[PDB]
Amino acid sequence: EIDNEGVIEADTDAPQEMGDENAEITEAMMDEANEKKGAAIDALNDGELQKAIDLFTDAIKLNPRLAILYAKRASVFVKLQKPNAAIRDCDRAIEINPDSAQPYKWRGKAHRLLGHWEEAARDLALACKLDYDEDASAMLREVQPRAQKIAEHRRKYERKR
Repeated sequence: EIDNEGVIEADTDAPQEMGDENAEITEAMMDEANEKKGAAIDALNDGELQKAIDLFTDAIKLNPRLAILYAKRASVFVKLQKPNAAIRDCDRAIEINPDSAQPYKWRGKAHRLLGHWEEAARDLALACKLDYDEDASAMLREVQPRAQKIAEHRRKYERKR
């Protein structure tokens, strides 16, 4: 008996626009993506989450090798209850800088939204050791016994199987 509270329906959209991972990023471009970054936060404080996503995407296309632009867009994406698109962003952030804690914080929420108990118990616990937050901790403590219970069930099964 597993408590599926807070668990929603997986987003079934086309991949959001990523960058050109292998593109030349110039001084101008680098400036031009920074101003967009600032504006996309201005929208995020103010609550216009979709204007944030467009302004993060507009930055990502000019500076596709900046891990924060992917950590922060997936910050928004979780709010719009879009975990796969979050995960998509997060996976791109780590692949750049795995030393950054945010990509594991959000990707762990994304997994929590989808009901991936274990997947979530890792990433959160990992972000808690990379850069502790009370928001990550509280989430982890919530997921823990779920992810435990599921993993304990997974054994007893795969053992017979």
